[PDB]
Amino acid sequence: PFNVVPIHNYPELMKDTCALINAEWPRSETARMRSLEASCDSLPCSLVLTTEGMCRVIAHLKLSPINSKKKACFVESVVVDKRHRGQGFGKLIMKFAEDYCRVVLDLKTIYLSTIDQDGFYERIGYEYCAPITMYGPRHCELPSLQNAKKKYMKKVL
Ligand SMILES: CC(=O)SCCNC(=O)CCNC(=O)[C@H](O)C(C)(C)COP(=O)(O)OP(=O)(O)OC[C@H]1O[C@@H](n2cnc3c(N)ncnc32)[C@H](O)[C@@H]1OP(=O)(O)O
Repeated sequence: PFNVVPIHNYPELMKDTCALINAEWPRSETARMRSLEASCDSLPCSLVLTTEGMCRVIAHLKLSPINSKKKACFVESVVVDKRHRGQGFGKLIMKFAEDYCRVVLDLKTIYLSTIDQDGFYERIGYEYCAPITMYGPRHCELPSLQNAKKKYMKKVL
């Protein structure tokens, strides 16, 4: 009754997926579209949880490459539709992503950073780890986007 699919195989879901993400972290629709359009059959890849008929996008996560780690990825923008939270759908899509990374992508580790929901990831098997940057040296983070509450976690697949 539910499916998890890469967004690039079902672009008709992109508009609903943008609204899902933007309802949580407000950005332009175009900015979210650029991210969804980057999804491909390696990395990065956006996965969406939907109903059987694909008439509602229940959840979304994005898997991003890590410049210094060819056998790992970073998961970000994990969001479940506000109508359907607390019902196991976040757990569902995260477990699917882990199988997907291990089996389809042959990856060994998933990393993430969070500010307030490390208790969610701890419950589903993630562990705190040392800091790690998604980008390589050819990237400068805007200082206004740094936050002291950022905690890092990983799960060995
Ligand atoms: C890397 C990043 O993207 S961090 C930002 C994470 N995303 C967000 O904050 C966006 C808004 N929030 C959401 O979309 C959702 O609430 C999520 C993704 C945080 C969790 O999805 P949900 O569907 O609501 O959680 P889910 O039903 O699957 O519950 C998983 C378990 O973790 C627990 N749990 C859920 N959220 C939290 C939390 N914030 N803190 C501690 N424990 C939690 C639940 O009790 C549940 O326990 P159980 O396995 O024993 O039944």
